[PDB]
Amino acid sequence: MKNKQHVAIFPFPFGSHLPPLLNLVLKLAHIAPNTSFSFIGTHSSNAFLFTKRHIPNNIRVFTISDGIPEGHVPANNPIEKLDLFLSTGPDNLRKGIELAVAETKQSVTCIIADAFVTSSLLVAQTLNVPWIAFWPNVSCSLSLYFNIDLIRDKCSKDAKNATLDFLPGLSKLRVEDVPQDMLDVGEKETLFSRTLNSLGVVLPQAKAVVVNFFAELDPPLFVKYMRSKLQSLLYVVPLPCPQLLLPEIDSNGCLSWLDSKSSRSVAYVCFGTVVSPPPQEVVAVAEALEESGFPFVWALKESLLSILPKGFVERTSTRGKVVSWVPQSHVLSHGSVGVFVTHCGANSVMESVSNGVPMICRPFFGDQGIAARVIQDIWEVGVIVEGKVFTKNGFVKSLNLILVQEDGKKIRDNALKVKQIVQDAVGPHGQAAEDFNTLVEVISSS
Ligand SMILES: COc1cc(-c2[o+]c3cc(O)cc(O)c3cc2O)cc(O)c1O
Repeated sequence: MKNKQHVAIFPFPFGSHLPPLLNLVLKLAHIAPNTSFSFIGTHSSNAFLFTKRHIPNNIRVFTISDGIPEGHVPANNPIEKLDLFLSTGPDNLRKGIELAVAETKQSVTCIIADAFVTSSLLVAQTLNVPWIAFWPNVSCSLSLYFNIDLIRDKCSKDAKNATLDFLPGLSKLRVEDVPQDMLDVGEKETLFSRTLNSLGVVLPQAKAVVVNFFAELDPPLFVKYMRSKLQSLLYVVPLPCPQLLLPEIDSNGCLSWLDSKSSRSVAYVCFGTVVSPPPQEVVAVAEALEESGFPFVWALKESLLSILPKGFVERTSTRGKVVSWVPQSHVLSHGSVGVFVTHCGANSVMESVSNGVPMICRPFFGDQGIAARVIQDIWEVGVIVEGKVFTKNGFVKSLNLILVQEDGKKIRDNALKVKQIVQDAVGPHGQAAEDFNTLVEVISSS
């Protein structure tokens, strides 16, 4: 009997949502080299992943519309392009299915999609095939989508520091930690935010939900709570497959520089690539790094070099690196790095906690505030920067706290404890090992 298994993959075709899903498909394609995997992206998303890379032959790439008609120029906000792609609907997706079916001569037996591509659930129901949701976001934020009415009711009536005790295992979460887009109603409501607010209804219809995180790092009551809301909640280790990482050159010379510093002494700063912070904070971050005296690697926009204080990069050159790019995963896995100043992106948090590096947190939007709260009040592996925004005096006090002071010994100790938990979790007898195989069997019997 010939193998007729054919998995259709629908990523959220944007930046940070692309590597973690290809990473999962790579592992799946390796353990099941007889099963066909059809990765369906846009021209820009496919150019992003598959340009340099070489992939196993049972993975095939197909192209659909980005939702941006030719001639049109999207505005400089990170939401429009997401909206335009989401507006393509299930018909654009089914076009990707057509390309897959025509190439493999196999009908689709299973679909794996990023949870945001909620239209792929519609496709899965039409084909009568199981729908598997991939969650590359902050894991703890899954619970929010099943209590939107309560969250909205509390965020309006109650104080901003009021706790969300109705969230099992996440009582530490506050009103001010809630993503703004699930509070926005009316004109400020986007197709992207309408999609995200549909998750509490969309997610339970999934055969399985695959969380790109370590099951042992989430509050047990949260995990249990989500298992009550979903048909299946699976965790698969977010650490890269050997096929994922691309051999890249240390052009800036970050690593060799880090070897010249002593253990846990360097501050690594990178506040995202999606949202640019207000120039006054950029000035404040620069001012704080200089006043502090600590060695630092600052991954900064090339376009933000002009708003930096005059002479800053030059006066700090003998103890600091201001660069356009860093091999972040390698930088965070270096012993010299003592603190990670982050916007709290799901991937950045993953990379920091798995390397025992404590974090100074300044969340900008989305689930980054959920991440920040967990880092500070739950895992206790870092702090939100004083005042929730970057200031010269506040950020220096955060740097001092984590890097050198005895008051931050608990946090540095917890950073090491969590790393050990991750190292054990990615082990052969961790949860994900059992869960990864559950996923393979779902695909096998699809
Ligand atoms: C990488 O592409 C983007 C992702 C996101 C994004 O927004 C979220 C918002 C939330 O409220 C909650 C989330 O979990 C998000 C995750 C994202 O990746 C937002 C953008 O403006 C983007 O451009």
